[PDB]
Amino acid sequence: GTGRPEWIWLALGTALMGLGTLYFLVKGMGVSDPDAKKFYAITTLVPAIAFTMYLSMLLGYGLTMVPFGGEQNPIYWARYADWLFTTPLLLLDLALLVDADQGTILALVGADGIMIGTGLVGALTKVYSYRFVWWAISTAAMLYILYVLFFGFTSKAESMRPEVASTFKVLRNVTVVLWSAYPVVWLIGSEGAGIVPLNIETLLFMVLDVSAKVGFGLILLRSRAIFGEAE
Ligand SMILES: CCCCCCCC/C=C/CCCCCCCC(=O)OC[C@H](O)CO
Ligand SMILES: CCCCCCCC/C=C\CCCCCCCC(=O)OC[C@H](O)CO
Ligand SMILES: CCCCCCCC/C=C\CCCCCCCC(=O)OC[C@H](O)CO
Ligand SMILES: CCCCCCCC/C=C\CCCCCCCC(=O)OC[C@H](O)CO
Ligand SMILES: CCCCCCCC/C=C\CCCCCCCC(=O)OC[C@H](O)CO
Ligand SMILES: *C/C=C(C)/C=C/C=C(C)/C=C/C1=C(C)CCCC1(C)C
Repeated sequence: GTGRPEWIWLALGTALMGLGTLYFLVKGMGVSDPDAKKFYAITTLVPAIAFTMYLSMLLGYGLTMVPFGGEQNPIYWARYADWLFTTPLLLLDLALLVDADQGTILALVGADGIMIGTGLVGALTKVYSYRFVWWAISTAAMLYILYVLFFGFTSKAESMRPEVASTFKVLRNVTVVLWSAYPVVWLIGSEGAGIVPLNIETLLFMVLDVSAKVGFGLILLRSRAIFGEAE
């Protein structure tokens, strides 16, 4: 375990996702409003899944070796299993906040599946140049998601309760900034051009993950927007 220099960041990420899970679980104890229950369920599941996958990387299960560029490169595949389930859950939190139509939700979740699935194929591809073909397709899927969040969701939120509009705007801005950093880290890190070493890459993903899951959830679950309008 400690033989890998990045272990300290995997351990800290495990601890922070675990603590985030427990906090959201206790905070949601006793909430009875059915609308608020939806948001607590979605938002608590996100760090719980990430906890299990950080733990699997810490213990060494979620790591494989991929040959490319004449070397055996360590690839943490467990990240993609986490993101496959947690990134559509985070998009569902945003879509439910603005009462998105069903067709738009399907488009978002489908594009997200394509983004993570092609990222995984790129991470495991043995022909070096082809890794960047998959990165470009995945990045195009991400740009579709970001477009919808700005030129689809923002338009509907502005016609809803003011507390829904303001909370959405903040969570939208947090999401766009944090999610856009992931393709950059991948491209310059061990999966891509290899300019940043794996230990620093692991630190960067851990800061992004904790911010995009526990930070996001703290903003959402402290908002009055998750409760129905009632007397
Ligand atoms: C919110 C409060 C928390 C604030 C925290 C946010 C900081 C996020 C971390 C960033 C990257 C820093 C990585 C450290 C730099 C290591 C690079 C290095 O030293 O490599 C030298 C090499 O030997 C010769 O080039
Ligand atoms: C050190 C602590 C480690 C961290 C803990 C280990 C994580 C894996 C454990 C459990 C799944 C528990 C349930 C996860 C689902 C929670 C959903 C929820 O809370 O739903 C609220 C809603 O209001 C209901 O109607
Ligand atoms: C609303 C959506 C609900 C979503 C709830 C789903 C959460 C499941 C999470 C985690 C366990 C990780 C499972 C990862 C499976 C890896 C098994 C595998 O393929 O291993 C192959 C072997 O290691 C050859 O290398
Ligand atoms: C493997 C990746 C895919 C599986 C991972 C799970 C990701 C989240 C699940 C589903 C989106 C499907 C559409 C669900 C949107 C329905 C929300 C809605 O419009 O409201 C319906 C409700 O009946 C009103 O009361
Ligand atoms: C819209 C928000 C999301 C946008 C996300 C897409 C951004 C893509 C950016 C840049 C490509 C820059 C490529 C630079 C890579 C050159 C690496 C190289 O070969 O240089 C070797 C090294 O510099 C010698 O030490
Ligand atoms: C909880 C973790 C989050 C919000 C992770 C988000 C991940 C991404 C937006 C990943 C994007 C990628 C690309 C657009 C191309 C290169 C490969 C990925 C998967 C890193």
